[PDB]
Amino acid sequence: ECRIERLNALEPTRTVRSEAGVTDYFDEDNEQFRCAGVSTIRRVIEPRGLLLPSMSNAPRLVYIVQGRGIVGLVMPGCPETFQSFRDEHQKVYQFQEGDVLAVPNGFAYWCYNNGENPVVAITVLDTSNDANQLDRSHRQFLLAGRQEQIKENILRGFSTELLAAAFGVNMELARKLQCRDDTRGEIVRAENGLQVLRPSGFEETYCSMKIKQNIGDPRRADVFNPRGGRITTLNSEKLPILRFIQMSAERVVLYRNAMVSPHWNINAHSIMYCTGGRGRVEVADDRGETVFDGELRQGQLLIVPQNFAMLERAGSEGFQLVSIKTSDRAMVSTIVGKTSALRGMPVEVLMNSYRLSRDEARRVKLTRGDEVAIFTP
Amino acid sequence: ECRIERLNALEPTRTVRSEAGVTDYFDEDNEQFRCAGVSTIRRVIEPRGLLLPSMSNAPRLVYIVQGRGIVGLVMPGCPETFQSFRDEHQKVYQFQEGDVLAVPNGFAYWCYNNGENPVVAITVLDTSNDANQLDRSHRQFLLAGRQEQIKENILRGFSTELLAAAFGVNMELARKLQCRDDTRGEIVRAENGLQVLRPSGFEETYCSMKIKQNIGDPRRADVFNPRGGRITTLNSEKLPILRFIQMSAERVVLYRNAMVSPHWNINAHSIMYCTGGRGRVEVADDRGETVFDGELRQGQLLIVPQNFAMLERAGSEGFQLVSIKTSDRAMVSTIVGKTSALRGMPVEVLMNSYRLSRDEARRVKLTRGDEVAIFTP
Amino acid sequence: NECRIERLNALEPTRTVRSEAGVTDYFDEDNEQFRCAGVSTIRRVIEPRGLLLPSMSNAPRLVYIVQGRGIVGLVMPGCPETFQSFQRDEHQKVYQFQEGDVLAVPNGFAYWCYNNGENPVVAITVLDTSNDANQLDRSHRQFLLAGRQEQSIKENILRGFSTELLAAAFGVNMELARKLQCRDDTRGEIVRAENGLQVLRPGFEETYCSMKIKQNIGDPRRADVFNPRGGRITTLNSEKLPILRFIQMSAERVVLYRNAMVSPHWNINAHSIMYCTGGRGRVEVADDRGETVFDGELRQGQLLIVPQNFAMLERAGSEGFQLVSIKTSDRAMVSTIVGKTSALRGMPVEVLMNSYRLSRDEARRVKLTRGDEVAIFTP
Amino acid sequence: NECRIERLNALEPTRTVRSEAGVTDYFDEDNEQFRCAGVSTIRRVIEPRGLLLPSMSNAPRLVYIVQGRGIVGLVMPGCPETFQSFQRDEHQKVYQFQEGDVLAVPNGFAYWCYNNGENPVVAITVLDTSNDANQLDRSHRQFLLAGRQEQSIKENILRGFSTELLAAAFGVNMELARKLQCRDDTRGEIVRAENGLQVLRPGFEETYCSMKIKQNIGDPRRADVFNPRGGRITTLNSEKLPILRFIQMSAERVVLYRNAMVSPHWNINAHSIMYCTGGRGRVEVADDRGETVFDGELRQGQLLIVPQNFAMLERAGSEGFQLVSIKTSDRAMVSTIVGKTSALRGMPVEVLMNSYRLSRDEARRVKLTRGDEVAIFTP
Amino acid sequence: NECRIERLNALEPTRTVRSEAGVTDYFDEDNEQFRCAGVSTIRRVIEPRGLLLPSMSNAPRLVYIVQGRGIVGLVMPGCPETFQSFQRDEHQKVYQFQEGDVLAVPNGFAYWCYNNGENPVVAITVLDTSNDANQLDRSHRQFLLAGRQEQSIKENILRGFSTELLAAAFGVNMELARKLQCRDDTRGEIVRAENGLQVLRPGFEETYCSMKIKQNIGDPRRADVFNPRGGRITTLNSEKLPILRFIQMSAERVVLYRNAMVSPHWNINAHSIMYCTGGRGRVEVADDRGETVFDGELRQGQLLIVPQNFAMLERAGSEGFQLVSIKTSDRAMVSTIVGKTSALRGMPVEVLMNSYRLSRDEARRVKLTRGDEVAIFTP
Repeated sequence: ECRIERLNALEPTRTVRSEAGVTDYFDEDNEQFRCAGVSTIRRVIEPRGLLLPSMSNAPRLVYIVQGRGIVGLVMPGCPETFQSFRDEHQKVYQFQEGDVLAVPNGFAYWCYNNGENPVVAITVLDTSNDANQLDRSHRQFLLAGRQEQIKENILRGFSTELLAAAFGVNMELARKLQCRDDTRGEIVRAENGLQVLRPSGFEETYCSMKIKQNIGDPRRADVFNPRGGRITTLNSEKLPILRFIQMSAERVVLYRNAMVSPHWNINAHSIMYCTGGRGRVEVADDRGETVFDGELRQGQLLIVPQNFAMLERAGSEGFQLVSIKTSDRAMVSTIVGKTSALRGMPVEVLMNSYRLSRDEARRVKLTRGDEVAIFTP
Repeated sequence: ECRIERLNALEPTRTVRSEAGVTDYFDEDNEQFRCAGVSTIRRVIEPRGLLLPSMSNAPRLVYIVQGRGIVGLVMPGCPETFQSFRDEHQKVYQFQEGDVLAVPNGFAYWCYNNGENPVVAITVLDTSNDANQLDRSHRQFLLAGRQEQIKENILRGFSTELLAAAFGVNMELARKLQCRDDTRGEIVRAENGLQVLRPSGFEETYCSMKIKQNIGDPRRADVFNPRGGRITTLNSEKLPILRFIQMSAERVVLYRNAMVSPHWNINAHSIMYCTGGRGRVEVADDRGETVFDGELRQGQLLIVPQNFAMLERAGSEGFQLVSIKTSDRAMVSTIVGKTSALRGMPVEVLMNSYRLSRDEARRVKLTRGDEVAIFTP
Repeated sequence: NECRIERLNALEPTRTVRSEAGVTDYFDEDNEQFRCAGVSTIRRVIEPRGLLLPSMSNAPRLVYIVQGRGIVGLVMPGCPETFQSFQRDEHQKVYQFQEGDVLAVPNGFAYWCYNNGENPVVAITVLDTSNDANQLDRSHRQFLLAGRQEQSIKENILRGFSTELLAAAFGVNMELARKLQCRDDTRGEIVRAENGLQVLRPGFEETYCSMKIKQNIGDPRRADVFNPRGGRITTLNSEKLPILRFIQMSAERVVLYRNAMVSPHWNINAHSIMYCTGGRGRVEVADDRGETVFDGELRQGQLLIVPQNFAMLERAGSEGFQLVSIKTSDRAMVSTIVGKTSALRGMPVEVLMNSYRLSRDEARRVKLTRGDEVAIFTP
Repeated sequence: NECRIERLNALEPTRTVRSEAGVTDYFDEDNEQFRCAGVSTIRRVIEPRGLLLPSMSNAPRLVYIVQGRGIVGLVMPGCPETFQSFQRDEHQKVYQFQEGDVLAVPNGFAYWCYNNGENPVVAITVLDTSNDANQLDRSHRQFLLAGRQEQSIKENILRGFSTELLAAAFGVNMELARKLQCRDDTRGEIVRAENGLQVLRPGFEETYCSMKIKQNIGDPRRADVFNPRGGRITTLNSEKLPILRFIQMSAERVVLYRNAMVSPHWNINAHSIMYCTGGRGRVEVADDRGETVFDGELRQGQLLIVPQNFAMLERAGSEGFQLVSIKTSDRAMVSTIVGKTSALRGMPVEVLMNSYRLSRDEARRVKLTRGDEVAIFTP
Repeated sequence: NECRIERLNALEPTRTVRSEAGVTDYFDEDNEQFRCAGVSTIRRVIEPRGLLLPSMSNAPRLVYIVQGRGIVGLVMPGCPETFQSFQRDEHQKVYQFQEGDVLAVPNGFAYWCYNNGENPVVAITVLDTSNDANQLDRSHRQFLLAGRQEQSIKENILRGFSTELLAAAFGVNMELARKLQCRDDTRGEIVRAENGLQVLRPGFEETYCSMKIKQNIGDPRRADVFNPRGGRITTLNSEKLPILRFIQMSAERVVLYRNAMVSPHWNINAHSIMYCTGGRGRVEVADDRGETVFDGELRQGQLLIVPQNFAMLERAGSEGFQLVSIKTSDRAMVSTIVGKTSALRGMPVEVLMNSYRLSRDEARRVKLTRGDEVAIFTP
């Protein structure tokens, strides 16, 4: 199924409006998504919107395109370290635009928007991940509420009598936990704001894992040309939990007319989402065939399969994207540039390969031979 | 195929009586077994019954429900450390009820019952394990005898002339090794008992791996409530070879009317086999749909898929089960209890999620909030 | 070994070397407590527009930015220069730091630091000279790539080379090779950039060459433990910052509100090098003799080494009490005595009864009075 | 280092401290052989109904239960209490031990031990004070959580804290905090529970918090090497008990039948701390000088350190000969000289001919006479 | 620690022990430089038909074959004999070595070496006596399985055993057991095989028992760095030879053509034990004081220890200059000062300007003149 002749700029194909936001869904059955083995979701969470606790069968990365807020990830078996003597809960993470959040499969996750603007969050679930032992699709298990599809929360699957016995509660509260008459969807409004505990042994190790890393801050660039742009990579050498999640991310900001050097992805598929600006992408496959040659703009997604070669040139407005890759420590090999396949070949190998002269072969490898990955012609 | 709407209490569907016992087979083609990616077998070995040497394409865990005896696992390339100057063979392991045995794929394994009672042994083979590079089903390779299906031993596949040449034996003994007229099946009788050598460098490392661990002894419980019962987990932090086998086990004994707190399996499927007593199981899926709600009793098996939520309440007679999980270090997340998803959430998150008051949300998380996993209402 | 310490005491810098654009305060690594912990500690103040010259050390280190902001450069040998502009400059990536940042510098890597704000930078550095990474002696050996520094004046390593071979090696003339040797420099290791310092700043090189070396632990939003009337704790180890698994050191930022307490605890697998950044507090430390080996206040600028396994207790004064601790292990762990995750809460009541000759009621009061509470005990 | 030992000798406890419900025998960790091995050894006898008070050590240890049965508690900080009853008590899981058990206690973890049988428990403990886990001095530092012990009397760590802060920390009154400090206790570290000791006993916490800490090696059925007329050997390392890969220690139970032999061997990657639990046997040890550094009997209660690489040989007397060895490495390995897995059997006959100036026949007799035999050589 | 070295100097063997079929030269492991590096070094010459008798050492080692060819045997305990012929002999696999080979021998494994060519074998061996594998003292302890050697004469380990028990252990008579003890041997540890030495040579045992122990680094075709007018470098670490990750040592073969240079560099994570195999060259070494601690020639047969972090520079004479270095770490790494992968090339021009008080032009000349060049700088 990865033998696809065409790529398209994808957009969500089904929206579900909840009380306090919307959830956009890309088609996990598209032949490109099946090739990469992922599902992607975009949510918008209005101010005072609360994304209800749920867990998924697939590990995921969340990129915060817009807004700020608090996220909660419950690590089972870990003690509650935030407390007041009044509440007690597990630590809460405050996020802002440019952040990447890593949620392991099987962990309960909730999200609250305490900002002035909507939070826009793009999520890529690796449904092909070895951690997922169910089928190759996103299975979401809701802990509260209900989601229009429709989707009831897991507690509704228990007889209220035993739910009452398990929780130690009278059958009327046990019934309430089943959320039967709820029609708010999976993003509800906290009308008068949500107050959580917030500042302003073995639990110091596994329970204190970092789940969030900012990649949008320009000061964090790994590659920088002041007339071309910047690239910021995120993998387990920055965020340790990604060695388990087995996915990487990349923030790319190209300035006016800048280019990302032609390259292929060595060990991963790349799921790119344009957050702003405009640019042309060109993708080439193993036949030597163009499989994409088009403009990408804000809100659109394109899947570049492993080993396909790819090229980008920003428009006059610049070009900003975030890419999720289906490997930890995802790597590219550039075709030309300082660290390139061609810069590493003997000149006579280039001469006989491309039927070129010595001077032409030297131009091929040495013209860009000192530039890393962001060009400016 | 893991998208199954119903679970049933399973039982073997085909029995094969051998000279000194029977082998029961669950249907590896059942949609639940295909979802979990396992095969299970139950054997009964009468006193003086010998299970003939064989090896399988899938790693396996064996739980000894009843009886005692000796097992032999040949580790290729390891020296024979049991010897008398008369025999010489590899070390032999003496097992009893409650033991779990781990047999890697590709290793030759035999079992002898030197007790007064039958040995009853349940086996779960992980046919989806990365160690299995054949097809996703149990392929058993018999080293001696023949098994009614029918199934000849691998030596019958060799021409007796070369079998004679390889072994260095005359063609009449080489013919005998092919077990042509044998009709005893895979469990034969050692009429006058089996005598093996038995007490009463690099081979100290890999060759001395522990393959057996007892989980039935109550004194070994990891979780204990004297009015509820006990839970005993087995993974690579107890038995190192399980990091390779990639499976875990659990012994659960619930006392009269006790409950196992609602939980889901984070990183594994759970294959439970009721060894005794009686209890009700309730299982809920990602739609919020009941997919099982029934009584389980001795000799029955139920497959709880990864991430499905599940609840058990023992009957008046108590309830004992053993579970095999398709991961090393298999973990659950409880919904309520001391280490629970809900105990870890801020109260206002619960209030807005379940449309509850503060007092009700506090009852939900704090009523059982000090109890670990075994309740007694 | 010097870990049979009769008494502990709070420490302050013994010698102070003034440079052109800052000062370096050295704690005495020959003090028994530093010798027991196997560390050397230095404090630096870098005035605005001051550049700490490139140098490398035999020991891995953690730097805590007490105050200020600026630019840090860590040169990873064999990694490409990925910051570049054409039309001028190319160099490796530069790291912009701020108050509360922890920086991890492996031994043997060249490092430099520039203050581009208008307030002075104050850095506290703990070097693990007992680390197996250091195969020299158990002392801080600093190798300057440029400049000179009053230890007695330590020269840069190029000064050790003959002029002719250095010219040959660098492919330049004798005059320039002589200037690299920095013969008559009087500025020290923190020098003034009077024109400001302009640098460029906003395959396999995406892996090891892109290791994060910096993590902020001062930000309140990052707390791992928090009680609104007691304070907060933020831990730093390899589960947050991967390189620490090679550095083999951890850090902790503790901020105690008025009159609050850190539960009595001992460090399980590490020594703790505690530095007070603000406020005032009472610290008591007990050893394996049951003797009080410290019972004193700590104030801003003072340092206290708490040895592994020693039990300790802290209470903020009316002003609060803030510190940063550096611990001599990756994934340093503590064991509390009382509280929700503590040694006593894990023991059967009757073990405690017989141990302390207590009634069941007294046992349950010792065990359950704080049994719900995290390490930050509200007054 | 003290490993240039002229002679070895069998060791016995130097000092003996009597407690209310038992005694603790200390071997001398300052002996050259203990200093060469980098260990401290203690033997304890715990009378019935005696409780060893909770304490923690700077060094990881292996305990071998020579005799008796009872209950052990190991508190893992930050793990939930999973033994609980409601209607009363909650604590961490308790471990029931018996003769032949090996218990592994990481440094820095609180540990207690109760004898609930009617015969005394005899425990032999080897502490690896050279372990990298121990960042204090190379001696056994024990930190009592309760009680007092004649080292000179060592107080518990709470005695090091001031009464007022301990009351504040524990959230209790001054009277109770004073009693925790155990001022006037005369019982020592093994105390009598006259009413018996009743304890409860039949997510992530299913992983590290559920580490097995105990493994039986005395059971004959567990042998790794067995000859019905020679005896048996049972090895304990991280391939059986995972925690040992962090403890970095291994164990071995050797039981030799009348007049049998353990093949000459050397320890490849560890020192061997050998303790005789019964019987009598001849041990000969040879060093790198070809000198006999030990040639003596061993009987019940005696200890012998065999340094790494030293070659050694054992022969039981007419009574048999039983020992337990503790080795200073995970996955400790030996190299036999003769036998099926040995150095000589692996060498070409002509190498042996030229090495010993032997005929081919003599070479083959040296090489093949025992060439079929495991390490237990029948008389 | 002795790593506060005022001066370095080139070393040569202090004592020389002559055997029947060769000689062993010992460098002085008590020299400050060897004590700083934590190594012992020996050179052996093995005449044709000479056999180095089987022995094992407390320290892991790397052997470099400077000259000759022959057969090596390493006995891995508990591995099957896989070289066998029936009709006679069976033994473990034998390793045929040649000039330029590096052999890695773990501590505690029996090793022997036979010269089956007609030119003498010259082996240079570096033993890491500071390796954590060695739990004895920090000196080279060699345990002979056969023979005797003038250290004073060291006996083989079997000489330490009583004759009667050795006979019993080996299952042979008293006369043969006495001959194994090699009482009156006068040959030393390299003995003549006058009839030649004939050996056999062309499951789990396919894994650990089949570890490669030998790798050639002398072959020009194997270069990692090469400039046709400067020379070549070939690195050996665990990315080529897996066992080195346990040996924790690396090697390097440097061959400099006439007048070429190795770029100024420091060793990041290891000491360097440099031995000159041919030619002549100038080495300059600088320390953390900026002092010249070495400035001399090196010629064939001389040894130089360069401590970790010390900066060093080498220039071949008109004859070229060849060496082998052994480094005290797996995956030993260097940091160049100038060149394509260097510290200075990674730094912003303005950092260099302010550091050395240089113009932008001077800065760019220091940074870019060699900025394209690998570690081998052509004259």
